[PDB]
Amino acid sequence: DFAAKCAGFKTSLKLPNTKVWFTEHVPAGKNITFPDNHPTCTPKSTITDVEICRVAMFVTTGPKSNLTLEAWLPSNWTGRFLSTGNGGMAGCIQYDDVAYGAGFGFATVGANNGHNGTSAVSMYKNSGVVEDYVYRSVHTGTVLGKELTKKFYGKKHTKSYYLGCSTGGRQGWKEAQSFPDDFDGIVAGAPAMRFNGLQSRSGSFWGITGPPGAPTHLSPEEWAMVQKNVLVQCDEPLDGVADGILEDPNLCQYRPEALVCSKGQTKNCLTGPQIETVRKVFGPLYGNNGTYIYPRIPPGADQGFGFAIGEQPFPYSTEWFQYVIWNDTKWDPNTIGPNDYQKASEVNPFNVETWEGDLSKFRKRGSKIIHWHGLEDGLISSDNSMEYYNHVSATMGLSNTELDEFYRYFRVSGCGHCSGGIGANRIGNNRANLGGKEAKNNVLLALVKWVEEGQAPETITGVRYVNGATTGKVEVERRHCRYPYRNVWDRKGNYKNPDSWKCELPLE
Ligand SMILES: *[C@@H]1O[C@H](CO)[C@@H](O[C@@H]2O[C@H](CO)[C@@H](O[C@@H]3O[C@H](CO[C@H]4O[C@H](CO)[C@@H](O)[C@H](O[C@H]5O[C@H](CO)[C@@H](O)[C@H](O)[C@@H]5O)[C@@H]4O)[C@@H](O)[C@H](O)[C@@H]3O)[C@H](O)[C@H]2NC(C)=O)[C@H](O)[C@H]1NC(C)=O
Ligand SMILES: *[C@@H]1O[C@H](CO)[C@@H](O[C@@H]2O[C@H](CO)[C@@H](O[C@@H]3O[C@H](CO)[C@@H](O)[C@H](O)[C@@H]3O)[C@H](O)[C@H]2NC(C)=O)[C@H](O)[C@H]1NC(C)=O
Ligand SMILES: *[C@@H]1O[C@H](CO)[C@@H](O[C@@H]2O[C@H](CO)[C@@H](O[C@@H]3O[C@H](CO)[C@@H](O)[C@H](O)[C@@H]3O)[C@H](O)[C@H]2NC(C)=O)[C@H](O)[C@H]1NC(C)=O
Ligand SMILES: *[C@@H]1O[C@H](CO)[C@@H](O)[C@H](O)[C@H]1NC(C)=O
Ligand SMILES: [Ca+2]
Repeated sequence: DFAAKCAGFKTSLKLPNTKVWFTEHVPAGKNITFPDNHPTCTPKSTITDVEICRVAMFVTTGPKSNLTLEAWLPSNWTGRFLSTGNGGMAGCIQYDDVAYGAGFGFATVGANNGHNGTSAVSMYKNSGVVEDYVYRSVHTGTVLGKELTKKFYGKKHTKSYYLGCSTGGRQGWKEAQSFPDDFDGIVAGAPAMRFNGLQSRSGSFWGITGPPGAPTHLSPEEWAMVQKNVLVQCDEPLDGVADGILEDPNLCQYRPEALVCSKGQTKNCLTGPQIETVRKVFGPLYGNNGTYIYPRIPPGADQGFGFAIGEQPFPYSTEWFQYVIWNDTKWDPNTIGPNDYQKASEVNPFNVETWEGDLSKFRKRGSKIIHWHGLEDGLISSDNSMEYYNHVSATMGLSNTELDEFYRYFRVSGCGHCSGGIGANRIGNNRANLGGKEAKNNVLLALVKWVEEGQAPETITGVRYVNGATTGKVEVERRHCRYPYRNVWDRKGNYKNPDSWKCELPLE
């Protein structure tokens, strides 16, 4: 029986540099709490959908660096191995994603990126902790995960898969670029790739806006005004459907001078300095010697906008420059500029940038990757993901049709950072953004069908339930297009209906 196997697995499992804390039988529907998690970590608890054996481990990686790996092994095992990622600067095991994977019969694993808690203070004067964050945590979890999965069931895994979002998307791309043999399938959502450029980008907004009271700064009401005016200029005029959703933000070049202050002083208008701020926020970041750092935040990208651009400076970027790049807690985010952006690119710990165009090894072995990004994502720019696709195409010397074999990037209209947004956003990257449980409308199942049955996804279907609910009646559904296709409304059918839209890439 399964409970006897799980209890006895504790003593028998002797992996190298690995101390097994415990093995726990967890039946279907049981609520598992996480009391040893950091106060900042989320979630505090998760409901498992199926019977599993929850293995907990401590993996020492260096003299002063270590991981906390967990492996959730289901009783109704399909043969598939899965690995989860992390988010932001966090050392939090994403337990909802590990349980989500376990629910579909995957032997799922998840690690804490080399530290505990959302802060990156652990990285200060510690190369081993940074090394785990950049690549080694997810890699070591995958190698050890396969060995324990092999030893537990008494047979090797059929296929290896990855599912990650935000920082997880970067971690998935790190694997596709530098560790191609680890995974057969990868889902990389809203990737934090070009990571040093992203922290440079996120840090620069404070330097542009300044603190509240300053002439360059915009309040939450003034930013809300700007995003409404973005829809006036760019929503219906560019996609023909006034739904508050920009279907293709590439076509939108917003001009904030439409809201110029005719009055003597501001009230519900943009001053000269505020116009300068919006163009910099909706414009690219360059640096020393005219070098290109990171793209704009696209107009309409309201989801997760307040975190980076707010009343105080952005903590993740400040900590990155303080602890990792400059190695100084005295570093001031108020005086951020070109010299900081240049230094981050030159330091680039363990190639955390993750901007490698050559995916030959990944293609050669026959691995697949589904890349996706929400178009309302205001925390990480979707334009960055567009530029990576083109960087890969240019580096490898392969057209979009050749890339379709192994690499497809989907642009999800009306979807925020990983979850949320006001459009047909639920594509099944995690529980929070879960819609249907079919290949066409669940990206995890789409990845499985592509790797095993050879069904390459033409689109990925997202949904919005009534009143933006977790489940129920489907209000809006749209088949989101892969780059460089554009989703075009047919000018007759109901825009909520999938069949009214069409993915177009004009060649004649
Ligand atoms: C703060 O402290 C840290 C150390 O804790 C300092 O970080 C080092 O910064 C220096 C530059 O100031 C770097 O030295 C450079 O190294 C270059 C060699 O290639 C590395 O850097 C590349 C970036 O373009 C990177 O792509 C490459 O990655 C490859 O090797 C990795 C292992 O090293 C591997 O994991 C990857 O997968 C990949 O194969 C290399 O890391 C060289 O061309 C330069 O001339 C220069 O010598 C160090 O690399 C940095 N080391 C670390 C660990 O971050 C930092 O400078 C300190 N800052 C201050 C202000 O004091
Ligand atoms: C799984 O177990 C956990 C832990 O026992 C349960 O979490 C707890 O859920 C209750 C509500 O049922 C929470 O109480 C509420 O907390 C909020 C926020 O502080 C407060 O505003 C409410 O007034 C209420 O007190 C409790 O905080 C929460 N505890 C933890 C540690 O998360 C969870 O409900 C269980 N899940 C299921 C499906 O039963
Ligand atoms: C980072 O957080 C993780 C949890 O996410 C910590 O893991 C926990 O580590 C403690 C040891 O400090 C483990 O306690 C042990 O429990 C076993 C079983 O009851 C017992 O035999 C031991 O004597 C000990 O008390 C705990 O099991 C473990 N929890 C999990 C889920 O792995 C980790 O320690 C933290 N690391 C750092 C550096 O703070
Ligand atoms: C794990 O690493 C942290 C530093 O990142 C350190 O504080 C702790 O002592 C280490 N634990 C072990 C058992 O090596
Ligand atoms: Ca629209």
